[PDB]
Amino acid sequence: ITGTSTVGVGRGVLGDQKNINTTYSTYYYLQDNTRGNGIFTYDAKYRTTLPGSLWADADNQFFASYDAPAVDAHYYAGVTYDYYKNVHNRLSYDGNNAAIRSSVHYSQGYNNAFWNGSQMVYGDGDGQTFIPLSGGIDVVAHELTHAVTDYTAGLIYQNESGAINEAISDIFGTLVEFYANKNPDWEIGEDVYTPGISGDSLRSMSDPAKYGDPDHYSKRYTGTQDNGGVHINSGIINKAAYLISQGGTHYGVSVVGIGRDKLGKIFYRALTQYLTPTSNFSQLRAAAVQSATDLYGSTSQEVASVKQAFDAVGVK
Ligand SMILES: CC[C@H](C)[C@H](N)C(=O)N[C@@H](CCCC[NH3+])C(=O)O
Ligand SMILES: [Ca+2]
Ligand SMILES: [Ca+2]
Ligand SMILES: [Ca+2]
Ligand SMILES: [Ca+2]
Ligand SMILES: [Zn+2]
Repeated sequence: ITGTSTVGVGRGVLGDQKNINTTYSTYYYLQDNTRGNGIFTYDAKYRTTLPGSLWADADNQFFASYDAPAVDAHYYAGVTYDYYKNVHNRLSYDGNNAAIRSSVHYSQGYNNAFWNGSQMVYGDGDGQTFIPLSGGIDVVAHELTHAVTDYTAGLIYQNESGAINEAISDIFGTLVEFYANKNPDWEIGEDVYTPGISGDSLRSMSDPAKYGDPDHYSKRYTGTQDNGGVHINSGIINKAAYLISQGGTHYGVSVVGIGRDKLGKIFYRALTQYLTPTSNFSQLRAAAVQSATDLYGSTSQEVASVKQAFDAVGVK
């Protein structure tokens, strides 16, 4: 909508107060004009018609229970935009400042969030399995990273290419969570999963097998569920990424960690310069090796650690 840029205030899903960028034209809308061609947040009103209505508020205060998922979708889309611009020099998901659109209050009791090819979509959860999923910065950043991937490598969402697609979303979702630096970890979705249970998450990058996911190629899933295991086999790559950053010894193979910033640089370059729609795990290792060689040199510690991490998880 055409209007003037304003700054509202509200509370997110976890009860934290934050300032949001809004637009005033009769109502105050969740339209942030400060980032690219805008960040836009919509109300799906418990239905499944998308995007729904651009979020309108009479007073620019967003403290109602019903407001909280909107606040967080809007705010955390902004953080994710800032991460890509400031860390990777990328302007929105398409690299040309595409508008970022999100809808909240999708369906009733909907225990998921997704990128639909055009926008973000967030359920409210059923209140037991999940609370509203935009409350997780890693969740928001995971979903927006699918848009990045789709515009860049274009990894097909099945089998090994799909597990890479998922791992890239977990990797950058985590790196965004560290960038914001509130309560960061190498777990996925802990802030919105199972409010009645402390210390769990959907997936772990540091120890995928904590939630039943493989941490070595020899344990890969080859059945048909989950698009050939895209959220299962992602654990193999997630573990490799964790080892590259943090180091460790895994199945007897020791990796020297090189830290989060270098992990991000290596994987961002692989995603944007080397991976293709049909890349498999072997080809990801090659892409990451080439990326780290470009950035650091063939005889670098960074290259050595990339190779050691893939070796550790059985990917040649
Ligand atoms: C990043 C988390 C987000 C919910 C994502 N769409 C996801 O990982 N979903 C998988 C895990 C289950 C989510 C709720 N049932 C999924 O398999 O869809
Ligand atoms: Ca209000
Ligand atoms: Ca956390
Ligand atoms: Ca996390
Ligand atoms: Ca929990
Ligand atoms: Zn995903």
